[PDB]
Amino acid sequence: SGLTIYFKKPDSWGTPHLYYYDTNPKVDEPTWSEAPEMEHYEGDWYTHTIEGVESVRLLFKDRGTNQWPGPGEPGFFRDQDGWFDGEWHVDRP
Ligand SMILES: OC[C@H]1O[C@H](O[C@H]2[C@H](O)[C@@H](O)[C@@H](O)O[C@@H]2CO)[C@H](O)[C@@H](O)[C@@H]1O
Repeated sequence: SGLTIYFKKPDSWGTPHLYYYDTNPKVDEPTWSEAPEMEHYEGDWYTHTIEGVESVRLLFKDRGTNQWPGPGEPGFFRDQDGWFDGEWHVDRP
C-alpha cells in the first residue's frame, strides 16, 4: 500500500516536510524535527510517499516554525492520495 501526498508550498515557506502519526498499519513515525523532506515535484508542488500505510494523520511543516495545521491541531486524516493546496483533492487541481 502506501500514501503518496502532494503539497503546494506556501510562498513564504522553506521546503516542506511531512510529519505523520497514527499510521495504520503501524509503521515507524518520525519526530516533529525529523519529519522528512518532501521531494520536489513540479513548480510549487512537493511530494512524499509513506510506505506501508493505508491511513495516516499528517501535518505539513518546514525546517522553521511554520506548519499547517497549527501547533497542536490534529493532523489531516488520509485514506488515499493525495493533493493539498489549501483544500484536499484526489487529483492535481
Ligand atoms: O504526535 C501527535 C501530535 O502531533 C501533532 O503535534 C505537533 C504539533 O502540532 C507541533 O506544533 C509540535 O509541537 O510537535 C507536535 C508533535 O510532536 C498534532 O498537532 C497533535 O494534535 C498530535 O497530538
